Amino acid sequence: GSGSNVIEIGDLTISPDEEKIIYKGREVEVKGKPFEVLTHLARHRDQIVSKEQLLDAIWEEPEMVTPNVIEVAINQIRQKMDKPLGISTVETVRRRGYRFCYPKPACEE
Repeated sequence: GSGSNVIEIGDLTISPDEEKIIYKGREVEVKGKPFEVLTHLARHRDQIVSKEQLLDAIWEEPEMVTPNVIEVAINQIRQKMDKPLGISTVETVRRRGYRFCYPKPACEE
C-alpha cells in the first residue's frame, strides 16, 4: 500500500506529485508552469482537444491567462520535453487545435 499519484498515457508514465516523466525507461523531471496543463491533459485528455476546450479545462491562470496560454504551454513544454525527448506529445492541428497523444513505436509512413 502506497500513497502517491501515478498517471499513464498510452505508453508513457508520468507522476504529478513528483512531476516526473518516464518514457522508454528514461526518467525526466519537468518543473515548468505549463507542465500542469499538459500533464493533466495527458491523463485527462489523452487525445484530440480544442484550444478553447483545454483552456477552460485547466484554466489555472487568472483572467490574464488569455487564449494564447495554450500555444505557450505547448511550445514551452514541447521544447522542455519533445526537444530533450526528441518525441511528440501535442500535435497542433488546424481542425480542433491540439491533440495529446504519446506514441511509443515511433513508426511513421
